[PDB]
Amino acid sequence: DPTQFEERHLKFLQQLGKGNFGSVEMCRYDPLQDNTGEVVAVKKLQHSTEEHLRDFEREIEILKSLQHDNIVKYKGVCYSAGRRNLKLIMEYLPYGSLRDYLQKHKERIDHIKLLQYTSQICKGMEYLGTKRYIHRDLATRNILVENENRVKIGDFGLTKVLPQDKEYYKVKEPGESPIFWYAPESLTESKFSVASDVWSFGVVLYELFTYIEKSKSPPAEFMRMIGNDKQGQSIVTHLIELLKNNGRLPRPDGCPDEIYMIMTECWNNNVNQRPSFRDLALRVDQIRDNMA
Ligand SMILES: COc1cc(-c2ccc(O)cc2)cc2cnc(N)nc12
Repeated sequence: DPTQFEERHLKFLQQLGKGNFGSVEMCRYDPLQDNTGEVVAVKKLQHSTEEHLRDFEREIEILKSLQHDNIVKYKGVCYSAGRRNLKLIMEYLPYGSLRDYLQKHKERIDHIKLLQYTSQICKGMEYLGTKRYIHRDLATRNILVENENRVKIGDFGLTKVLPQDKEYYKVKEPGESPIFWYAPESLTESKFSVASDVWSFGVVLYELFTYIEKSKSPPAEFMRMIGNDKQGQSIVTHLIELLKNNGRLPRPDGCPDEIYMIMTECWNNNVNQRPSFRDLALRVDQIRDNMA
């Protein structure tokens, strides 16, 4: 009953984001028309083709299956009559994306706080891995802020389920891809694994410690290293050669050595040498303990 939401009772309040092949809106589920209803986050498809609806239903089943303090909560689904368009209903995290939150407050969020968020992201990712899910799009823009003390992973739109007999998922015909967060084997062979999510986690750690300084973003820095003259497919070709030759994002200004060492270990060309999320959460919590 409460996981079944009638669309006619969903009142549009504001736009929240436009990520993959859809959009997220803040709505009030108000079946009493007195504006006393619950505020929820609603994901819908901008282009709801057969293929997109099929992938969106898998995203919904993925989100529904996850129950963790650092993963956005699934609330329900709204079904349309006839062609069966879908809306994913989720909890609304009022402080918005971690990217926007950090870009707004900057260094007013101290290192202790950044490491609390880092630990929460590792814990959400470690739990995701126990379900054999590969996020593929871990970035601060896809992490949401519930309050000053808690962040949660969102946007499971690129998430893949590992085959039963394989430790990677190969994407045959990729769509829009966040190449500046991709592990080298994801760029070269379109192979995604827990280890490529660890590589992305290293990029998220870099984002946090740059405080989202625009000129320091992973796309701005990698484009600077390959040359700003590179365009389209040439960007991927030169990025692969850069990573193969140990070109990496620089240490963020004022980043503690112990944190930078974690980033560089996540960015290992050798897939098997990257740390596990279980170990990362242990390591980050010890650093937090030493700082406290
Ligand atoms: C883009 O902003 C958001 C995205 C999601 C979300 C989560 C899981 C998922 O598979 C797809 C989308 C949820 C959101 C919740 N509260 C706010 N502020 N924003 C949100």
